[PDB]
Formats: sequence, structure tokens, C-alpha cells
Amino acid sequence: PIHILAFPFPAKGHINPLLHLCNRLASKGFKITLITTVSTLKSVKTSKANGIDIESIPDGIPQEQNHQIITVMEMNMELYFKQFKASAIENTTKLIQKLKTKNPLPKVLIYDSSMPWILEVAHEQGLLGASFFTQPCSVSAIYYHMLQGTIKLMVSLPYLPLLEIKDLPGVQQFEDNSEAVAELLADQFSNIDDVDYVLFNTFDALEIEVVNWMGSKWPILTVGPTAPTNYLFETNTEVCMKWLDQREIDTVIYVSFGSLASLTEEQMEQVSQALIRSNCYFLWVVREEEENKLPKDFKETTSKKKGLVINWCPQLDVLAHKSVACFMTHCGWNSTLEALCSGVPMICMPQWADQTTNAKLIEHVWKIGVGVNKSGIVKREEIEDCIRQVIESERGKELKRNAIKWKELAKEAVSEGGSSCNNIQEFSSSLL
Ligand SMILES: O=c1ccn([C@@H]2O[C@H](COP(=O)(O)OP(=O)(O)O[C@H]3O[C@H](CO)[C@@H](O)[C@H](O)[C@H]3O)[C@@H](O)[C@H]2O)c(=O)[nH]1
Repeated sequence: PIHILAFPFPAKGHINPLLHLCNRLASKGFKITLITTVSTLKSVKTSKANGIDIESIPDGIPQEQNHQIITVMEMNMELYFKQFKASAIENTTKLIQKLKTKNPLPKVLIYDSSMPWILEVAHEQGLLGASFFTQPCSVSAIYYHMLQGTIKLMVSLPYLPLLEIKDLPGVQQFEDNSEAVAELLADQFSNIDDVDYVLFNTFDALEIEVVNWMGSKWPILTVGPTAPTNYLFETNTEVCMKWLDQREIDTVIYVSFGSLASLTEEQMEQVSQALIRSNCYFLWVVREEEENKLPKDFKETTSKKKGLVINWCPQLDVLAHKSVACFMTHCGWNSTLEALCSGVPMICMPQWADQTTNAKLIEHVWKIGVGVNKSGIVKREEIEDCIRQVIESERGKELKRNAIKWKELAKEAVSEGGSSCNNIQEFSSSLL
């Protein structure tokens, strides 16, 4: 078989979409080796069934308690991203040298678009290099314009809706890391003309004009959603799906702020009271390190009547469940795309980076969500109003119909003859 190496950035919103692409490629007969940091591997709980080799490299940055890579990295982003980069260059080189003692020999390296310098490692090692963008073409275009200097982070950019300042990717939220973060985002396009394959986790129908514009510059391959319609980490699948199977159609608010965003105790309380004083069933993912900021008896007592509070869930299976009526989300791109492809309208509570832009696209372009309005805390009353809008109002019925329409276009994209299916086949055939 042809041997593909895959190197996501060490965060779940980067690992997961690449993992799903890898599972698709493995189904077509390719051998896959997934490259993870030690810290990522510590959280991997199931891997046997996917048949993918997992090889680990050092973190390359300090190990601070049991915190995640980006958490440590945020203490000093400019220094620690550079340390992560230098260590990853050296250790991916060493790992490829070792893999070259085994058959089948590696032939291609799919790497996260946020680590463009991995292209030089792939080419030095005689491999093809494929840059895998985990953000939509619309937001990625902003980073391209940042690299060209057309914009520095009302705003008008080619083939995007008119944006308010709050709609731009949120780099200011990173405080003394804002400048480093803006440079790393722009740098995704620094070597794009030398990449062997440019892959985006999106589908053409979702952003026709920006994809077309992008394609006028470089051959790009839209391959999304890579997610099927599955997990490396603990997802508490049995507890979650049995609770959802007890819920009636269209009754559950799914609530998640993803793998990284952490709300203050003050914000947690407003979300908590909003969910309670709404009278809806809710499944709220509160990561284990964030639990201690919940109200005193929320998890054990107050949420017991209508809520399931869980430290992680099988999000693809949850969003596919008929009981789910809407998705209160931080609007990370994976959650955004997974909800659209599942036909689930959202309540948008973006926190930083591309989430702000994603929320604007959700509400104003794809029209499958509403956005909370901050006061900078989002108040329980605002959340409750958004819940009624989606759950009870005529508008929410329109958002749901729009979400089902996108689900159908996404199904077509990944089915035989669809744009993403065609592009994955073109990629596979090229490797052959
Ligand atoms: O209980 C859960 C919650 C989430 N997920 C999955 O976790 C991932 C979350 O990804 P995402 O929605 O993209 O949010 P983040 O966790 O914040 O990660 C991303 O946040 C931004 C998304 O665009 C990007 O900068 C990067 O891809 C990455 O940092 C998705 O695959 C989810 O399906 C679960 O499986 N179970």
C-alpha cells in the first residue's frame, strides 16, 4: 500500500478533522501513520480499531501539570511556538528516518496548515507535502489577505460579507500573544505555491465564490466534511447516547464550547441559570478541568431534572441524534461544519480566533443560527431569548429548514459524484 503520514497540530480541533480524513483514506487501502505529541498521546484512549499506526514525538515545550499544549503555549506564544516548531522539525525528521527502515516506505506527509515549515521537512525527506486547512476557505482568505498586507488585525474583503470589527478573527483576545497569533495565521500562506496539495475541510457549495477565487490562484482540493456524515479520546458514548434515546425529537439543547475555550465562573453561572430557567433538556459538555467553575450544586443536583453534564461526548453521534433541537456552540469550525452537515441550527457564542467570523457566517450567510449579544458578559436573559428564538419562534423553524438544506448539500458533496468525493479521489489517484 501507499503510506501516508499525517501530522496535525496538537489540539483536538486539528487532530479530529485530520483523523477523519485518514480514516477515509485508510478505507481506500492507504496505510496511515499518525504523528502525535507525547501530551496528545496521554489523552488517547482508543486506537486499536482504526488500524492506524500512532507514532509520538516530544512536545518540544514545557510540561506544566496536566495542561494541554496550547495552554502551555499561551504562557509565551512567540517563544513556545518557535520551540514547538524547532523540536517538531527535528523530531519529525528523526521519525521519518526511522519509518524509512520499514515497508511500506512513506510517500506523502499531510500536515496541518498552521505548520507550513513542515513542507521543507517533507521535501527534504523525498515526500510529497499536503497542507491541510482546518478552517473554511472564507476565514482562511482573511489570513491570506493579512499576509499580502491588504488588512492588518466596517471591513470589506473579496467574496466575504461586509464585516463589523467584532466579526474579524479574534486575535486581540490573546492579549500579549495577539501579534504572534496574527503572524502564525498569516504564515499559513507563506509557501502555498510550493505545496504539492492544498486541502480544505469544506465543500464547494458552502462557499462557492471564495472557493472559486481561491482556485483561480492555486489548485485547491475541498475535501470536507472529513467527518463521517470515529474518536481517539474518551467520549462517554454509552452514557450520552442512552440519555439522548430517552429524549423526544427536537427537545434537547446541546451545549459545548469545544476543547480549548474556558469561560469564567461568572459566565458559567449565566449559562447555567439560562439553561435551568429555560425549561429544556440539555446536554452540556463541561471539560473536567472546567467543572470546578460550575455553580456549587449544578452538576450533582440542579441539573439532574433536565440536564446531562458530561466532560466529553461523542459529538458526531450527538449532533446526529433526532432529539437535539439546537446547538449552543463557541463556533469552532469543526463544530460549525458538523452541525450544518447534521442539520442542527445553532446559538452562537464565539470566544476568539476564527469563532467570531464563523458566527457571522452562521447567522448571516448560511442562516442556520443566531448570535448572543454581549453586555463583556453574556447574560442569562440574552441566552434565554436565543433559546426561544430557535426552539419556539417561527424564525427557528426557518433556521432548521436552512440547516436541513445544508445537510443535503453536504451529503451530496461527500457522495459519489460530489465535489468533495471527486477531490478525495483526485488526491488518491494523484498519489497512485
Ligand atoms: O464533547 C465533545 C466536544 C467536541 N468534540 C469534538 O471537538 C472538536 C472541537 O473542534 P472545534 O469545534 O473546531 O473547536 P476547538 O476545540 O476550539 O478547536 C479549534 O478551534 C478553531 C476551530 O476553527 C480552530 O482555530 C482550530 O481548528 C482549533 O483550535 C470537534 O471535532 C468536536 O466534534 C467532541 O468529540 N466531543
